[PDB]
Amino acid sequence: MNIFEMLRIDEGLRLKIYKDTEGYYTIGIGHLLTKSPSLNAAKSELDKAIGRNTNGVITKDEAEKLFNQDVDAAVRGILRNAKLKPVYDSLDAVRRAALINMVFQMGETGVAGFTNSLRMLQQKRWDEAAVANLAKSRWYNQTPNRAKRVITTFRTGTWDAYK
Repeated sequence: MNIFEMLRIDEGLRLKIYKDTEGYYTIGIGHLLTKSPSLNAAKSELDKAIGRNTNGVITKDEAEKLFNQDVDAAVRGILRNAKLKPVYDSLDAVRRAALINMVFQMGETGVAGFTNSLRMLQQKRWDEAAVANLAKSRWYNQTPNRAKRVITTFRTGTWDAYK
């Protein structure tokens, strides 16, 4: 188990341009191409990124490279975030993966409003309240399992919820 695996489980790995939950072009492991309603824009974007004429189709090898960059991008951004940076600083490799996963699914901003609840999943004092609070989220509501698996990781620091 690693973050690549975890996100394939959670977000899935698609080798053809697809629309996301908001009707945007995406490829691979949630890699958004463009906000443009236009398919050709999406393909220009994709070829520039891939460095070849892909015609909307990429390899498992190219998706993973994309994915790595995006992960490094999220890290950079996490570290630039007043609120997040610290939490992050703290976390072990597994728990970091859980956060990065949230960031992926909701962004630096979606995830900065949980800081606290996040902080507490880890404190025996507040941990049960933290969870409760997280379950009242839309986030959990829309994607219950993913959320459930994310939280248990965070709480446990293991990958058990992924096997």
